[PDB]
Amino acid sequence: KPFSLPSLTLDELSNSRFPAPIVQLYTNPHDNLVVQPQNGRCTIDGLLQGTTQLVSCNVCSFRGTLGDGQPAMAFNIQREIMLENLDGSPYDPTDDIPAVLGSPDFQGVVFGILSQRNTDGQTRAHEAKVDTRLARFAPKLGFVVATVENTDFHANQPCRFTPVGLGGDNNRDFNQWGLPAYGGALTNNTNLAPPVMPVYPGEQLLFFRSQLPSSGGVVGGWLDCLLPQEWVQHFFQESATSQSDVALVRYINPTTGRVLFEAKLHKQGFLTVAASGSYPLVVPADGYFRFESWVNQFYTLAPMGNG
Amino acid sequence: TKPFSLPSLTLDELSNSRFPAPIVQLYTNPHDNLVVQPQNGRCTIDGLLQGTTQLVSCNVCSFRGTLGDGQPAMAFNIQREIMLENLDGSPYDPTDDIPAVLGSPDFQGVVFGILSQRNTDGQTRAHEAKVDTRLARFAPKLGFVVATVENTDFHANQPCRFTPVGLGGDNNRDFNQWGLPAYGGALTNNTNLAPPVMPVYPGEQLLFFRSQLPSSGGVVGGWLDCLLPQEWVQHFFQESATSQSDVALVRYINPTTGRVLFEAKLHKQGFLTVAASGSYPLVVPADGYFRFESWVNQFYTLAPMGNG
Repeated sequence: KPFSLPSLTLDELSNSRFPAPIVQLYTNPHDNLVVQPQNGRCTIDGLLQGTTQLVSCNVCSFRGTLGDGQPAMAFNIQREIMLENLDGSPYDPTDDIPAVLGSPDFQGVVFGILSQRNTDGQTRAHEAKVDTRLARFAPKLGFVVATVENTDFHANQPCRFTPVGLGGDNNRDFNQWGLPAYGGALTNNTNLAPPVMPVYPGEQLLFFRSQLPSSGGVVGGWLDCLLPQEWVQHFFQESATSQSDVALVRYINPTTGRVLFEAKLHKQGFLTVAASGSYPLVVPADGYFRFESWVNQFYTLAPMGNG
Repeated sequence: TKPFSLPSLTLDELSNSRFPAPIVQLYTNPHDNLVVQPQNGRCTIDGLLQGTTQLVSCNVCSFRGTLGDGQPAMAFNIQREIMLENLDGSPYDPTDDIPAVLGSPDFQGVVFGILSQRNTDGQTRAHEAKVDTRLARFAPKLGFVVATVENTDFHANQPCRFTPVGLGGDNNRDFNQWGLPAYGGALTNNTNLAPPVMPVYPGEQLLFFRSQLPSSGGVVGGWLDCLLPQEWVQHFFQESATSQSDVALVRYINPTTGRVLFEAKLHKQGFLTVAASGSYPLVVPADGYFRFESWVNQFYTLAPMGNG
């Protein structure tokens, strides 16, 4: 019940908003952004929020029953997935969540594989895209549309969508901080984990950053999470009582043992730093965060610099 | 000096250490005529990784490197070599004390997935691909594997990443989960292997954390057993707790009643055994969980498992 962090190094962690390794720490100003992801939301005393669930390989997956194909770009056949929960139990659209757990929490096209294993055991699997911006992207209601090129799919049989990366044509097709309309076009999102922002003037959010694969275009594919998936799992299991609203943490150089920078880990489940501008930190990827002490919101962090 | 513990994640909160897939069952079978020697998901309960085991869940069975030119040889009928890097993009050292590049598949089969690229100029593409671990040129110890593709839209001498999704064979005989690939290529001897595992108490059987993989063709079961889930591997690595004996007694608990459903031994080498006979999935709640009970010795007699 004393608070703790996992000791996994930066390059041992994975993203909580997509199954991808963490490759960088990244900071930027929060001006004209609402930062309100729904995956990778866990308070540091262990309360999961939004669409956050614990299975790393399930983030941005879908599972359910595949419907008939209809027309309408090689990916020009649309098939609906009537969703289940990721464990195969019936999805309850009335649960106090924004959408089926694991649903993507960004506007974009997820590229991956749609696989099937029929009731008789016959299997198939092919490329597929799930466009989270579509009017019929409605995982709160329990329906999404998959777009495919291949005609070899069976209606009224189980399916699983395994995400691999992005499937748009350019950077404008991917808006990582824009939430989808989970209930479909022209509906209001519900049960959202709240937005996050620095409270101390001059501070910026610090993200754990991945770079996703992409099926087309000159696409950066950068995806920021508030906490890596292992920190989410750790806080959930530990459920340590938060002695204040701010845990001071320090990032350590593994060679020297020297502190490289300080950050605040806020109780709501995100980091801030004393930095200005938009950049990836220059720090050893085999460094790691160490919990130091409980402080208050007036604590002044040492300037981060480049890291 | 450092007390032992298990993660408190339930069965349906865990993932496989030999492939990125959820754990769906606990499974037991006799070890007769099997050498059980997986190389992923190998961690001693005091935190020593072995074989090709690494800590990133989404990297298990992935490959990374530079894609080569296409050659012929039936939809997946173009072959392209991947010259491998480590999964973090650092240069792969074929002389490290490991069986193959960390994360390499540890079974004979065809891995179906996506081969993606981001060129030096930023242009991207990604398409279906298969990696057949039985091929003569499957040689991740040397640092080369062959990807088979249908799509002609790939660029040679540009970076690539293979993300595994499931199996890509045509039938159950194309997948042999306990058969190791020849990591150095055809007609070469494997090195630096995590050792085989087996029950020592007569009559006991291994207990596995089991997943079911997707498949691109055939009536394929896709069942994959690991010795420890990926989260236990991460936990033991971080904790590196003192093993007071070679055998930790653990019990699987019903979350509704709090009742013990069955007992198992968690051996220091990093695997479970049970007092059971035959080949079957346990009938237990998927939201149950293991609880560490005490340190015992190899003579401890487990209560019969039954169905679970």
